[PDB]
Amino acid sequence: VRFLDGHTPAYDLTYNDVFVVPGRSDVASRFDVDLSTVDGSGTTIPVVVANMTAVAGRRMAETVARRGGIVVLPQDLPITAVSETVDFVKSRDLVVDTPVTLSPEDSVSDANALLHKRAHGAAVVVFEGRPIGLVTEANCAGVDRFARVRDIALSDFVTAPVGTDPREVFDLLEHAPIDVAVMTAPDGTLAGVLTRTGAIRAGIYTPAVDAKGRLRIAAAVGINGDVGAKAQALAEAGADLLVIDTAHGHQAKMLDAIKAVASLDLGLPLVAGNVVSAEGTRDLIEAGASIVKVGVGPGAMCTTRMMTGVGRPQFSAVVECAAAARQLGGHVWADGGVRHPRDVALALAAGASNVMIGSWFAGTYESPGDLLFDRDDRPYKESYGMASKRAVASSFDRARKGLFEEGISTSRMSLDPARGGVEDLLDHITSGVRSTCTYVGAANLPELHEKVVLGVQSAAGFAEGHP
Amino acid sequence: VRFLDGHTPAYDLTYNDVFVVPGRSDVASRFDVDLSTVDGSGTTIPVVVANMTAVAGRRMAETVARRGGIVVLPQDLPITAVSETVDFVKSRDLVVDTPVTLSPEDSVSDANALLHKRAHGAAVVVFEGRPIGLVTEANCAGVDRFARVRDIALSDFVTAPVGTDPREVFDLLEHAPIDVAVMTAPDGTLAGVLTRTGAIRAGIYTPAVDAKGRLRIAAAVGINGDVGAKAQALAEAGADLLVIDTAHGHQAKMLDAIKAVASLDLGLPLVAGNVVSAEGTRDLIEAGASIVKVGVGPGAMCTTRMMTGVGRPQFSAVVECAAAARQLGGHVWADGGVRHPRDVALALAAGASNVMIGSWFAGTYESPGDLLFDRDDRPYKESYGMASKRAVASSFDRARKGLFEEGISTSRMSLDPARGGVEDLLDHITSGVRSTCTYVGAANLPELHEKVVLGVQSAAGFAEGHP
Amino acid sequence: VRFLDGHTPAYDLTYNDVFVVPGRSDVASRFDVDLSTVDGSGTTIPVVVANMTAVAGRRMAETVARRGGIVVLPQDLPITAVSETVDFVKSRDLVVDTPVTLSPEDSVSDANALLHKRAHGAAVVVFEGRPIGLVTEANCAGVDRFARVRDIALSDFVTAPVGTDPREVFDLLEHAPIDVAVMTAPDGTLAGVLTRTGAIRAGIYTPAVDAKGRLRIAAAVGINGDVGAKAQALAEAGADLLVIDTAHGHQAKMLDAIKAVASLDLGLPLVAGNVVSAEGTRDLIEAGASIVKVGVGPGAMCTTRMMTGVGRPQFSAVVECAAAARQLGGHVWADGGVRHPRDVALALAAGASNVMIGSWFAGTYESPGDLLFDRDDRPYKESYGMASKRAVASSFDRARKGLFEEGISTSRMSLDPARGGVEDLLDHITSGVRSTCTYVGAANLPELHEKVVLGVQSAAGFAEGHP
Ligand SMILES: Nc1nc2c(ncn2[C@@H]2O[C@H](COP(=O)(O)O)[C@@H](O)[C@H]2O)c(=O)[nH]1
Ligand SMILES: Nc1nc2c(ncn2[C@@H]2O[C@H](COP(=O)(O)O)[C@@H](O)[C@H]2O)c(=O)[nH]1
Ligand SMILES: Nc1nc2c(ncn2[C@@H]2O[C@H](COP(=O)(O)O)[C@@H](O)[C@H]2O)c(=O)[nH]1
Ligand SMILES: Nc1nc2c(ncn2[C@@H]2O[C@H](COP(=O)(O)O)[C@@H](O)[C@H]2O)c(=O)[nH]1
Ligand SMILES: Nc1nc2c(ncn2[C@@H]2O[C@H](COP(=O)(O)O)[C@@H](O)[C@H]2O)c(=O)[nH]1
Ligand SMILES: Nc1nc2c(ncn2[C@@H]2O[C@H](COP(=O)(O)O)[C@@H](O)[C@H]2O)c(=O)[nH]1
Repeated sequence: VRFLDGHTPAYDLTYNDVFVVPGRSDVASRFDVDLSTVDGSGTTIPVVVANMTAVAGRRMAETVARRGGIVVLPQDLPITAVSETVDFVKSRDLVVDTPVTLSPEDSVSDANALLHKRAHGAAVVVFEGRPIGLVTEANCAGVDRFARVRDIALSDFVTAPVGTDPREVFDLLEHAPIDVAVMTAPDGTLAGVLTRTGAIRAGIYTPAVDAKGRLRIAAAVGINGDVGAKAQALAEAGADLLVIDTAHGHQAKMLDAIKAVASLDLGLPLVAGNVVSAEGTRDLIEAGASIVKVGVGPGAMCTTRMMTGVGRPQFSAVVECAAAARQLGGHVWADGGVRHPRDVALALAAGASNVMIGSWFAGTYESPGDLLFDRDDRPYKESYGMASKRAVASSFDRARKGLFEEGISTSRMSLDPARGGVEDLLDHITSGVRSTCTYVGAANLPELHEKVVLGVQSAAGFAEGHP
Repeated sequence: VRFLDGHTPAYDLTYNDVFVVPGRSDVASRFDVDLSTVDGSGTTIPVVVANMTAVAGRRMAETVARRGGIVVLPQDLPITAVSETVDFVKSRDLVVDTPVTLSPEDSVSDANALLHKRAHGAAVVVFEGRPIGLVTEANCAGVDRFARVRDIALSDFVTAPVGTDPREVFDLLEHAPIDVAVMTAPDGTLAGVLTRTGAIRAGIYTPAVDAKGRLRIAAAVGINGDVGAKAQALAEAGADLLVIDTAHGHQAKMLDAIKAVASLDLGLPLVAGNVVSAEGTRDLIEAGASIVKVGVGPGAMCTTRMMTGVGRPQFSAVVECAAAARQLGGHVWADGGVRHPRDVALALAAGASNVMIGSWFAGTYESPGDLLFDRDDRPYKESYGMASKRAVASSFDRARKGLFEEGISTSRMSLDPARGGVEDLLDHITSGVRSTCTYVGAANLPELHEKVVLGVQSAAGFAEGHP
Repeated sequence: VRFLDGHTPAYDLTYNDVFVVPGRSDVASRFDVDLSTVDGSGTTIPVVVANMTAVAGRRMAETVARRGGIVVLPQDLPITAVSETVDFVKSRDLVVDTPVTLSPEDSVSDANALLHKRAHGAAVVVFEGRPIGLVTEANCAGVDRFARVRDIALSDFVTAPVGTDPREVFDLLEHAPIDVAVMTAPDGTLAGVLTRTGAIRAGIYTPAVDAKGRLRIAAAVGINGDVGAKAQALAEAGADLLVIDTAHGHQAKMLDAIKAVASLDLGLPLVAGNVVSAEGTRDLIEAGASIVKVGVGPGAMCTTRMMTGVGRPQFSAVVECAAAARQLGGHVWADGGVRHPRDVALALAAGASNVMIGSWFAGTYESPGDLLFDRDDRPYKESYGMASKRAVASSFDRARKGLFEEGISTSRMSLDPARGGVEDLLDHITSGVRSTCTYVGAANLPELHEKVVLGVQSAAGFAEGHP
């Protein structure tokens, strides 16, 4: 990638150590740039939710797929749950979000705990398939925790049929006391709930769909055990994309797994990682992988940097691997070390065909975890590492292996008190990437890579601007 | 050592300034790599406990020797105590740990204070050489501090003969209320205590033993006074390895001491330090030393960096000295600046034949110190510097020398509330080194040095990953 | 009642202002005295749970009725709920407590919130009427809040048939990991759960039962509206005792209500209040009431003392009214101002045929409220006053009446961290009353009244003893 004159630092650079120099721009507005990825994963935004059990669930899968990004299901997961999640996601409206359906016999405690499963802020009490009420934080508060939800003073909702343009439902919700509105099927059954900002987003983002027009989804497999059988069963389960993940993506087991999956000829794009070296990417590409995950160590839950000293600063690894893959025709997914939208913008600028968010999305409403509360009542969630799920594998043998195994690290990802949903994190990331495109003057991601110029900055250079 | 292309920093690098780039790996698991050292010290793990009076004791000596690492006894120690410690260590079971033996006439206060001498969490009340009870933090609490230990409501213990495989004692302790189990001699006398995790570790680690199959131990001498007589008496005392330590290992006194010890022809491997220069290592090797300690200043208790400005970043000194020693056939021990297992992994990667832990192990159960408690009740221990014990030497003369002498610095090394024993610190270090081997793809430490590739990282590069 | 010589204070005395002087005693132990009441309410202990919606529920009703005390259902309650509660209570085992029955399809959050409904500390997961598991605070913690209770790692329980003596189940639970044991019906269906301390209490307390051997229960009616119809419907609903409660029990409306209920000839004992004057008790007795509630103002939730200045110190009012009622043959229930068992003992000593606890029992596991948690995580519950439910009665009229109406006062009754159940509060109260009987030397409550001698004490007199 192009660098400023005289910029040959004697160290690998991270995201905080680099910056983008704006160039001559012809892109008028942020909406004039398209974020469609070229990697073949079919994501209209360069965002992938990581294959972490704390960040990858059915709700996040459907939400991000509707917003145009693919979601990788966590590895080492019972294929029954995988099939259930895939069937759930593929049966979702391309525009309307699936609400928190509440049976009239549910308790107040269950309703209150479920209200935070989604970012809508309200839950639908539905009887016999017909929506009969709405609950929120207001009517639920004060009443007894174990009273039935049929006696929670159900509020009135704005009902509209499925197929009305986002304009009409938007103006319908201009003065609505409750932001959400129930999209009902023509027969009268509830089909979903659409929000004011959801109506806004329905036009900006184009949902990522497969050849059959269903929300794309992905799943991950390890290398321990029969990789071929697991990958084949995953492909038959309906997963659009297969991701083979391990702590070290340059070992012979990784190459054998990629070779087996490629020989299976499943037709789905191939994703392997992680390698932070050009030779590792070359080996993975020659092994039969179309997409290469890059980054071992920058992950916010990754510990190997402190325990082993291995790793690489994310930006330099991403740019070198992207150069290698583009030399061999392959494509690159940056993984780990993403905490600000500048990280996404720089990862795409370095040459990566896509970026993968990880534990940042764990601090969202839709992450498959428990929304706990701290002492100061600030919302947050616990993010865990994959640990043995990303590692190559009687009571004695189990405990002996577990003694030397890296512990499951835990972190507290705080929720935004106002913009807590993953919708708003995606909005921030996409706005940052669009602004980067406008500053560079690129109409698309390949043009972003081609026309970006990057400079090096010191520690004090990062202090410039408002945090 | 191999470095990334374009990495020629204009400054000496420390451990935080370098990282290991993973390469093509054929090592399947962490257990597939052996950590046996080539230096001739006969340690099966690359860990040496420093010659500090706050970190080197009989308990740490026997524990680390059983786990495969050598321990250097502190210098300026009465040879009577040295002989007692060496005889104690050489008379230890290669598998079973020596417990806290409690006579029935001991007080409750003594039992409670002794319970934290070892990591077992329980102490054995033994009468006439026969184990009769077990005490822990539960039964001891609440009872009067000065009641006899024969009335502390002794609990029941799992008794097994010496020679049962760790499998059998492991399954015997699966549902045991007390984790420890008493290994008894065939005549019925108590021979030791083995723990559940001790049973686990008995197979993973191979104890470091001499030609007679006894736990290896080492001792240290200074340069002031007759070095030859002290070294000869130490060799006759039973010490396997001799370490000659001083603040400045490049002075003429150091060379004279090494020359005298080499002329003694004691047969034990020779260890001298510290020098952070290639010429210093060359002089030490030519003086008759097989192993060279490197690092003056990076020590967590070392003050000379702030008082004098002398020293060197540990990683660059280690790699340069290792290159010099391997040119002359000598071998290198990194000393100081070890706080994370990444430090050990990088020290071995730089070319050092071994690493020496130091004050990190002072915050353990087995360190020869007093387990004090802070206000927040978090366990911790006080680590002190060697000071004049590592420096070259009437009331007037004594006080005059002491006025200019560096004060004995003190630090508070906190105990891990759960994994406080040195067994678990060794587990963490060994797991980190094994993971580094797998990431590099090395089957042994020489292969680790040969096949490692190191890059340079900025300050923000160290922030990547979970702390 | 007898007083010490020279004790003629010029002020009405409260419980803190009086004390009992022990006399010549022939009662050997506390178990040698019986606490059976003479008032005809058929309570074997002198404890009545108040007609407060925050303290009177089905769980408290059944528990206190099994322990020998009657419970007055709150007034202004839908007779459908009254009938449901009465049928639930009358269908309870005289020895075994009804546990927290958990269907296998309940969520983890519901199970955790339900676990604190009873004092057993464990909940029974029952399938098809057959107990299949037990949950507690241990197995529930850590697992996902919305996982099904069929996957909460159900524990094993001690199963015994219904009819085994408390001795056998007591010894069965001597070493049981879970204190509770499931009493199962002969056909195998679950009939209840009995605890270790429940087995202990099954012999000490004799359950209060009606002529048909069913747990006695009581209900309350106001004076506004048709008192006769409400009282008759309550009697047909199965309530054993009728309590007519109002803020001022000396008004003409109170007398008319008592006259109507007496003319109804329902056969149940008559309870009216509150009057703190001898003339008020005389009027209530002549109106057709057998039992008179005494005390307006001492109630821990009562506010009229601060707002209006009306009221009376509880002890003097109780003793004067008891003297008047015993002159006319009526009987007295002390109400309000009970916070320590000394209050109960003094109320019975003053001459009251019974005492009524009130908001003290609101801070229990079985109180019909929500067990909330404070910042320091100390358990507690919110106690509310009856307000308009104890007061004599369009939007304009409603708001106009509510403007001048006393607000529903709220108090925080803290739970005992260990002895939080109402079983243990009853144990404390009964132990205090039994000890008072032994100190006086009385074999029964009438003997307590006859043989008690009371003295007056100053403010500093109350400081004597351990708080
Ligand atoms: N009643 C109800 N529970 C829901 C709904 N969505 C999620 N849940 C709860 O959340 C669980 C799955 O959590 P997830 O994996 O989707 O974060 C379900 O098994 C169920 O307990 C909903 O619409 N209604
Ligand atoms: N070595 C290691 N990497 C992990 C673990 N958990 C997650 N990761 C890596 O870190 C990524 C997420 O980090 P993030 O992008 O949130 O900073 C994952 O996609 C995965 O590549 C773990 O336990 N160990
Ligand atoms: N009674 C008793 N004291 C012990 C035992 N192990 C260590 N100690 C105490 O610890 C002292 C030595 O401490 P160390 O140098 O081993 O940390 C001994 O002199 C003795 O007071 C043991 O097994 N039993
Ligand atoms: N100059 C100096 N070095 C010390 C002193 N105490 C320990 N050291 C050095 O620091 C090492 C331990 O440091 P650590 O490895 O714990 O950071 C020792 O092995 C020794 O080389 C002291 O008082 N002065
Ligand atoms: N599932 C279940 N809910 C119970 C049980 N006992 C009480 N509850 C809950 O508590 C409510 C009544 O509370 P209460 O008035 O008894 O304090 C019920 O409607 C129900 O929601 C029980 O055994 N099982
Ligand atoms: N005036 C008045 N008395 C109340 C109210 N709530 C409860 N009480 C009285 O206070 C009694 C309970 O008080 P405690 O016995 O807990 O101190 C009740 O039985 C009733 O007599 C209220 O809101 N106003």
